Amino acid sequence: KVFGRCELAAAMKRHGLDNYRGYSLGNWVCAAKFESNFNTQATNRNTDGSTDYGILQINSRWWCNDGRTPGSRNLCNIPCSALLSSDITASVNCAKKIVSDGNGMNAWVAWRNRCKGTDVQAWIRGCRL
Repeated sequence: KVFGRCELAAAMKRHGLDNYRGYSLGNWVCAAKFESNFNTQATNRNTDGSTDYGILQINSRWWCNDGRTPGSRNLCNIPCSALLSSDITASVNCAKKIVSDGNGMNAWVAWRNRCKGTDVQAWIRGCRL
């Protein structure tokens, strides 16, 4: 599913990400913009052979099982395919686990490099939340 910016903001809020671990909703929407272009079905292979899945490009190296990432974990206890659903529950719940792991949203390099320290509230500008 390709979410609209404001639609995704509202869903994310409904799923309790606004200000989760201190990160306002714009941070989350910004991250999703640059990780996946708001597409739930986005996937990307990394150089180590792990794969990133879904609107926040969560990696099979630590967080989900895809059966083809040797020596990986599955900390959100989910199949990676669950991160591709039009329903963002698995992605949100797994992201809450990631962002709570110690390094906050710096876990997402696209967030660090393109959202961190910017005016992220622009990403929710105009939205009925």
